Amino acid sequence: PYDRKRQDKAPVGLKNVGNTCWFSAVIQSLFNLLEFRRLVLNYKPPSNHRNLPFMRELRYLFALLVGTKRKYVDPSRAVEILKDDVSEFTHKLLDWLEDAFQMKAEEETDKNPMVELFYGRFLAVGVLEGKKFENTEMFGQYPLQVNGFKDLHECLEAAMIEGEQEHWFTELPPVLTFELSRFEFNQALGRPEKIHNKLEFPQVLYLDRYMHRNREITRIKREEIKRLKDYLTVLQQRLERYLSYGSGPKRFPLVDVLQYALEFASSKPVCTSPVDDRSVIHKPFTQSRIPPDLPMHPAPRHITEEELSVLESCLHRWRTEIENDTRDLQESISRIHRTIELMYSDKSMIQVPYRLHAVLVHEGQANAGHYWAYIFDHRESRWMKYNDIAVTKSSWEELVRDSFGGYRNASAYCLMYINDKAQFLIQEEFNKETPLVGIETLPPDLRDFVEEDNQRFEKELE
Amino acid sequence: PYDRKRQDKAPVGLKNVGNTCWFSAVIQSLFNLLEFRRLVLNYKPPSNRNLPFMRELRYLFALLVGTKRKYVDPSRAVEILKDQQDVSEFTHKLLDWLEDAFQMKAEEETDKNPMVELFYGRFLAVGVLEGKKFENTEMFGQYPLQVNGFKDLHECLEAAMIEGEQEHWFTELPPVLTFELSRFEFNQALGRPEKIHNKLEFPQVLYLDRYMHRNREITRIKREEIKRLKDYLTVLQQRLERYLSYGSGPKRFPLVDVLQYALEFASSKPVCTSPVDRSVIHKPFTQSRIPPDLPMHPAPRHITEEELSVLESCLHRWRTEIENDTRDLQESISRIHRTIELMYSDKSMIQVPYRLHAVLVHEGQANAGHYWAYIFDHRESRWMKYNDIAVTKSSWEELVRDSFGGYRNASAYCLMYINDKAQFLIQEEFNKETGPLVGIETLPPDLRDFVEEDNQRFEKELEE
Amino acid sequence: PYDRKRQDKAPVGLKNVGNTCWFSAVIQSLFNLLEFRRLVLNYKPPSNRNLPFMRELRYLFALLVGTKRKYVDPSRAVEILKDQQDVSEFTHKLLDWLEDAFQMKAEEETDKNPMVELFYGRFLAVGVLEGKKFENTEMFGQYPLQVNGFKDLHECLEAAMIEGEQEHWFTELPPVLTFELSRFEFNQALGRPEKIHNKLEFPQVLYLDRYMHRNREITRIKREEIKRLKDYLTVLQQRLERYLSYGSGPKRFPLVDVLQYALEFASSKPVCTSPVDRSVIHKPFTQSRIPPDLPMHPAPRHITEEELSVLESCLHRWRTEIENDTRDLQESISRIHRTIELMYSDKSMIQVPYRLHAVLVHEGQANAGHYWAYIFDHRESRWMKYNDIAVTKSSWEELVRDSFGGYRNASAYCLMYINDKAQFLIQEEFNKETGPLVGIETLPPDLRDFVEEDNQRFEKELEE
Amino acid sequence: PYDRKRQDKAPVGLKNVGNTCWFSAVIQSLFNLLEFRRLVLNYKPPSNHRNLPFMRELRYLFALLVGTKRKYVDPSRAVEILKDDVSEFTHKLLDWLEDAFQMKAEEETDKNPMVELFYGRFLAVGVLEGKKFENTEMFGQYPLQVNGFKDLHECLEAAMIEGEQEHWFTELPPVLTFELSRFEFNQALGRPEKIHNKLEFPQVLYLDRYMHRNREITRIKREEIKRLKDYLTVLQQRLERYLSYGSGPKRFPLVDVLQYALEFASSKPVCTSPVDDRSVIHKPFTQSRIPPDLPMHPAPRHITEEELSVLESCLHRWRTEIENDTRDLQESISRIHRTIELMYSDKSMIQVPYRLHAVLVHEGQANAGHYWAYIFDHRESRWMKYNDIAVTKSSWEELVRDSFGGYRNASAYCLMYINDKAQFLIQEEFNKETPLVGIETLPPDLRDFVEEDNQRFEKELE
Repeated sequence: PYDRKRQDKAPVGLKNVGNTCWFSAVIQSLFNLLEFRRLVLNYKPPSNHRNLPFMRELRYLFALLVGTKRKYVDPSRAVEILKDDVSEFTHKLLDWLEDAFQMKAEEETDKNPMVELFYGRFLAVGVLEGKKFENTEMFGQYPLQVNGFKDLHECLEAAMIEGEQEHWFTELPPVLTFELSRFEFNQALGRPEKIHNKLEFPQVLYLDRYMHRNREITRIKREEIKRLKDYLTVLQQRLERYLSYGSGPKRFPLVDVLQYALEFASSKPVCTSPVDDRSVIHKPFTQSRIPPDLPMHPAPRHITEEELSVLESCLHRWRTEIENDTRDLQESISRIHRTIELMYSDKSMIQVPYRLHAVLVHEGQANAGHYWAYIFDHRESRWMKYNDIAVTKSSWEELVRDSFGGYRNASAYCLMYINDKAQFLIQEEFNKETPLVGIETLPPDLRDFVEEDNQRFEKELE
Repeated sequence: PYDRKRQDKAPVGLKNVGNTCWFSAVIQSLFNLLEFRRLVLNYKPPSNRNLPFMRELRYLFALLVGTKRKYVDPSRAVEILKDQQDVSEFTHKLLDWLEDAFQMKAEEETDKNPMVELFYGRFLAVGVLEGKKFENTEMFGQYPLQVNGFKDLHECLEAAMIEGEQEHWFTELPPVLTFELSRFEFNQALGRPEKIHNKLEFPQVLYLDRYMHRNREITRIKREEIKRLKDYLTVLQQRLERYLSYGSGPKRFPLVDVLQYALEFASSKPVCTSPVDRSVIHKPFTQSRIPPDLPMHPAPRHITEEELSVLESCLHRWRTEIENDTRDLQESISRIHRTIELMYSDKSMIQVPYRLHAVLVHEGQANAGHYWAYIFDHRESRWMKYNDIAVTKSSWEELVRDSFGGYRNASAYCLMYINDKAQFLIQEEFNKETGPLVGIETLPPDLRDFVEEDNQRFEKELEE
Repeated sequence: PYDRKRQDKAPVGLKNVGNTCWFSAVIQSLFNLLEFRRLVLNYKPPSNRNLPFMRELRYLFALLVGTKRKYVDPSRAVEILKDQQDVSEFTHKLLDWLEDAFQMKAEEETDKNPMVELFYGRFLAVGVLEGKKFENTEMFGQYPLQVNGFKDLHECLEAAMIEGEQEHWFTELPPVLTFELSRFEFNQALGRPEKIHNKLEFPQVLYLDRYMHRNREITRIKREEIKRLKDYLTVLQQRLERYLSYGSGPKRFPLVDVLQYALEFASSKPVCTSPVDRSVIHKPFTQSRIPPDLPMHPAPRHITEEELSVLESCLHRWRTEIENDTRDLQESISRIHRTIELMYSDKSMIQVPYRLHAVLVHEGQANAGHYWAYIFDHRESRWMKYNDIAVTKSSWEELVRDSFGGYRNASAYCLMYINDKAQFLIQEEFNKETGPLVGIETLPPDLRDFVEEDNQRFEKELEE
Repeated sequence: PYDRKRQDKAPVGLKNVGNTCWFSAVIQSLFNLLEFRRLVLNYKPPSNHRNLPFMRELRYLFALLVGTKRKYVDPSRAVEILKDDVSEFTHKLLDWLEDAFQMKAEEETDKNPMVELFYGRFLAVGVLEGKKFENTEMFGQYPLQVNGFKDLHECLEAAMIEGEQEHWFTELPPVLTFELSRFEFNQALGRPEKIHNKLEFPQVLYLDRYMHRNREITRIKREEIKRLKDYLTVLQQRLERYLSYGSGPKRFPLVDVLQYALEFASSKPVCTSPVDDRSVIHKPFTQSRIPPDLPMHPAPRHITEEELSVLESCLHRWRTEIENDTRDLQESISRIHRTIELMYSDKSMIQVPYRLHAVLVHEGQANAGHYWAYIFDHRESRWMKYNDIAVTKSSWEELVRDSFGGYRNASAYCLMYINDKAQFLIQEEFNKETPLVGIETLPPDLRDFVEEDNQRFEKELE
């Protein structure tokens, strides 16, 4: 009808019903992985228990979003089916999908596609009882705590050390889902609050450092940064001694105090006590309106001339010494920061790259708040903001604004990377008359469904 | 009837109906003036729009004087004033009706409304606009004032009467003096007229001896003085700032601090190489746990021991001089402030006191906001917050918390002072049998019967 | 001789020689204790390093008692203490010499130095380290204290005596009680031990009834209480902060403010199109110069009049509820604070007063800084700042300005209290002819002749 | 001797004697213009009065700086000669040079090179007496006041309007010297102080807008920005109404107050009165450690259910409306700023470009402070910091740090641009055996001087 149409070659919106905004985010992100909807659109329950109605509804939904000419579709049928908190709410959906696909596998020798896609394996090391510890687990979504961390690697390197037992990556799923937990108990409020420390994550993540293959050097490098950090702090402490220099409560840069004392000393002395009161052509390097150097009250009274040379010598040589000291300390600090940055930049460490595919963001109170998600359109190679009906050509800058941290009252609660060395997640199969060719990516039952809905919409337009 | 009765010997509240919060403030403030209530209750129109409103108002007054219910309703009377509706005009119409009605009560000689005597007076002018002299007297009911950039009410009044270098002068002042305080000033950063929230101090008792023509010469002799004094004072302030914010560059520091810091930097032990690197009973005056004297890193590399004495001498004597200069300038500035405060403190200038009777306060946007009032209970000698139903034994501290501004969203938009040299405004006259007001006995018999009928109906309403 | 004489009946200053600013503070503070001066001036070594220093010290005392010069020089005596030099030890050595010398004045029975009685006492312990009990008594001259994160001196003493969940208890206390206040704490941001500049309040009079073993049961019963009380109080504070800093996001605002602002936003008139675009005598209660009611731009586009009453009702009742909640919680918190203050206020706990006699204060780096002292003149009942030559009638306000900290670079490093239940520390004994100390007549004849010779020499020095 | 040698192909330092730092700055900048030292090194006083000794000393100095193997030379002989405040001190030097070259011209028909290089002509318009005003002047160094100005063009456009008479450029010297005056009377101090507002200037300056040729449109454009500015402010005022919205003294963003009120309303109601008190596998999109939604004290007590839908509808629709309003206002403001930026970007306005050659900077008190200067080495195309002896390979970033404004207690007091369409200022003449070839750029007397000094230095090295 009026502005309800879907623009050509544009993403389909999801209707929000009863605060279902979280469902739209997770569903639009999972649909966007091409491999996943090729995996679920080609799904018929084997004839050979509540997973099947929801699953069929989800499949019908996927076809509608994929093929409809409507700006947005309604997930209400599928949303109502998931009946049995938002965490466990998503958990039930995922559980249903993994077990429903579990049923589909037949014959062979007793793996499900989804556990391939979202799960892997990781190691362990001895606990503090004097006994070595070795174990492996599925670790589907890796949780992370954003307590005083600046980037994602600080977060991971802390979430994997867990006391001086360290985990290590053995098997990596093609899609890697990180959780970012902003909830920390606030004493000043006496309630668990979402901390608003900004956390940086990159568009592409090199996971080579956290896998066991290179383990030998990573700690052999980790230790080093520790040493380096135990060095770096020293400099900082020394440098602050130059920037915040003072006996008492108020501290000023030492160069400033030296310069100001020298200016006071060289100021014209005032023996008198306080509280006793056409166009001119210009030379190229002359200073106009230079104020007359009459005495002002702050200058010293006695001013021995012999001493003045002492004061100038002492203070200027010391000020130059201090300037060079500070510049050397800052150069050293900067180069240490540089080495720490790029010590993982060697070619052996850049072998495994995971590209960011989705970020799910949440605003408001913990129990109830708005949810939306940024995803990557690979064809146009553009970021897209999905928020219920609205799907917009967002940019990585609006992405960083909403998702990163203490910007504009928002936070990213989940990151979804995909491996770049395995492109089958985005690949589309040959149509054989030219690939995915849109609507013709679905089996005939969905085809007739979407065509009937589109003809109904054409009648509705009048 | 449950928790709706009036506690014994307590003021009564006014029901808030259709945003009557402003009307409750104005009415409670005017009623608590005892002379006014006595003027209103003793009022009969000569049988031979104001008359309906006025009878409803006198009935309201009798009710609120003698009721047993915790709050009465002005709905009947408030409905009578019919013409984001403007409240200033609405407030004006009640006044206008009242003193026109009291004006209608004239007999004998043509001249003498009681009201105009109570709330208006007259004041002088002068003329310098065309070099032509100007002398005029006007009526100045409720003198307006602007609070922009003013600390106390005296500053505000001086500015409100100078009005360009034509000065006004007080000649006749009513016993009830009403000052308007207008904070509405156009904010450029918003393109809208905002209520500026500068704190404005007013006293519990105001002496206007400076402002009447009787002492006009002296105030003019004295005002000029403070100007000179002020023009002098700023000089000191300027120089004092030089000591407190001393620096060539963008960051400025107290000069004594820079001297002490530099000196103790020179005193520190030179450090080379830059960046590269039971219970012990205590003596009565011993420092405990002092840090060692290891040469820290920020210190001069080479110090001539002979030149260090030069440095100590000069910096110590300079720091002492600066300390003495700053303390002298501060004593001088404090002295000037004290003289400016006490300038009008002499006996000749302390003879017309005006006690603060009420203040009317506002909270919110100009067009639509909340209103309440603070009124002095003279018998118990306590401030009382009148806000709709709620009548409370407030304190002058909560007064300044709401009235002054800069505190929450509260502002004081009107100040009603009463003169102290005539207490007939608060006199309750005398009843011979009691050996004074004796509360409810003041009202006439018609109001008396009314209040008793309401009281008996409330009795019936209580039982259940 | 020009402006170097002592004004009549005035204290004398001490010359600063080779950084003796600390020595002047300690010496003026100890001398002004009258009992101490009387003990020192009446001292003869038994003829039958401390003896030279001590005679020089008694000569210094006599000079400064009876001189006519504005300041005497401790250079002779200060030179005697020979061993960025440490001052804590330097201060210790003088004490040590003094009470060893006074210890040498024993006759008859083996036991009883006057000094140790004056500056030391004894205190209990308890033991929980190994589950094994511990009871011990030590001598605790000049009890040390740490000022880290403490508001008053009672907090400081409680912390300095709990020392882990082993608590100390006072059994014998000297009439002169010296507390050390150590601000030296390692600053991580600088890698250096810095003097933390938290303000620390101390009173002019200290009641230690809580700290002696006599009332140990009750303080233990009461301390636990405040803990509970404190543990309760924080709860309220937590909840109160929720009202004052209410927000899901990074920016938090008072909840009453958000409610009022949102309500008055809904009240505003809807504005469409977004971005695209004589003297008038005043009535007594009229708003003047109110801004017009033009619909400004930030306002809801479409408002259902029926739903606006819902909105007004809910937001007004919620704002009133929040106001009452906040005022109730604030009254409760204030109540708890008052009870914690008055907990020790009962008569049983107010019986051992200690008047603040002196405070020794420091300014600058730990190793090298400036020292001066504040000492009470009991006769004139006024605080007096003793700083080298300069002796001034300071006030307790300048005291708190220098001693408390957080003010300039000043810190208070030692507190010397004296007991009030025995005034023999300030008694001047009696002279029969005068019908008391009568100033200089206290000193013995040798010191007397000395002071008179100096005075006559000063007479000769004056003439010119 | 020890570290006094000059590195090969490196700039020569100037010795500081008696606070001559300003002299080093001005002299090193004037020497750097190639044309100028080709103009003064080829100078002999005509045999045919104090200008000549100083001039010869300056010429000998130039040869020494140009040819010496010493790290730095002493200008003391030349500095002492200028005897007769720093403004007038520079004025005397310039005056001496202009008149000394004035003498050199012979025959012809009664122009001096220096007045060509540093001076030009500008126009005027009627004063406020009802009478038209037309005039022209030499205007050597154009003064400028940096009172509340962000860039150099705001400064120039204000210094040329001078009341609603406007100046206009008729003749432009190849080198253009601007003065930046930071001195303004400070009432809080009662003394003239150097204001520390940062002022931006560009590496290249298009002067096409301030010349008379295009005058007709420049005002025709100036007026427009005025209109645009008189429009732009409106939006800003409107936008602040959204960002700082409040009755009283404390004002918060309106979106924040709406969101917070909605959260409070939807919070669980508390009828009770205040102050009355292995590793688990993770679902990919589940939120771990979500805090339990137990009541907290701030929630409302009565909560009519019917009204709650009212509150949600009202507040969320209003919050979305406000968000869209603010985004539209910000888009409009940004595009207006863009048009104002690039309205002078048309090709007709980019015809005249002046490249920055030097900036002279000063720190400290007005009467006496340190002076140094940044210049452009065109051969290496690198910025260089000249500060007495030290000549260093500075960068435009250290340039912006010291020179621009309220960074690190420094200010630029003079700008020296050179025209780019006239490169003869940097061109060097053909040596004819290969151009300037360094030392061989000077006449033989200077040649023998520098060679003798270099041999003396070689003897001195031992």
